[PDB]
Amino acid sequence: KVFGRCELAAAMKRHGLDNYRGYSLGNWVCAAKFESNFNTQATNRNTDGSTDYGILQINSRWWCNDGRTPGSRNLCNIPCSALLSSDITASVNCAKKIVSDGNGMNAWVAWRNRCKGTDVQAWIRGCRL
Ligand SMILES: [Cl-]
Ligand SMILES: [Cl-]
Ligand SMILES: [Cl-]
Ligand SMILES: [Cl-]
Ligand SMILES: [Cl-]
Ligand SMILES: [Cl-]
Ligand SMILES: [Cl-]
Ligand code: NA
Repeated sequence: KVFGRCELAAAMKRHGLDNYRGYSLGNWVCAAKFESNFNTQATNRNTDGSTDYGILQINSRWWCNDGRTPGSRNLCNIPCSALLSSDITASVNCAKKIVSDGNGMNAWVAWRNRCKGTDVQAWIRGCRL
C-alpha cells in the first residue's frame, strides 16, 4: 500500500506514534517519506546481506526474521514480511522498540540526514488529525 501523506500521519497517530519517545508526528512522517516514499512494500538489500522492510525500512540484522541474515536477531519477534502489510501495526510496534534502543530516531540514518533539525511539522501541515 502506498499511503498518502496525511493518511499515514493519521494512521501513525492512531497507533500511538505521535510524540512517542518525544518525537512529534512530523518526524515519523518525514522518516517514512525518505525511507520508503510511504510504500509499505518497500524492500532494500544492504551491503552486509541484511534487508530493510516496509514503511520505516526496519532491518533484518536486529529486528525481524527473514531466514537469510546470518548471525542476526529478531528482537521485534516478527517475520520481516509482517513489515510489508497494508496494516502498519507491526511496523509501528517494532519502530517503538527501535526508537527506545538508546539513540532515538538516529537509528534511521535517513531521518538523521534528511529530517533531523528541519521543519518536520510541514509533513503534517493541513492534515485533519
Ligand atoms: Cl509527500
Ligand atoms: Cl510535527
Ligand atoms: Cl536469518
Ligand atoms: Cl532475537
Ligand atoms: Cl519468522
Ligand atoms: Cl494501518
Ligand atoms: Cl531521543
Ligand atoms: Na534477523
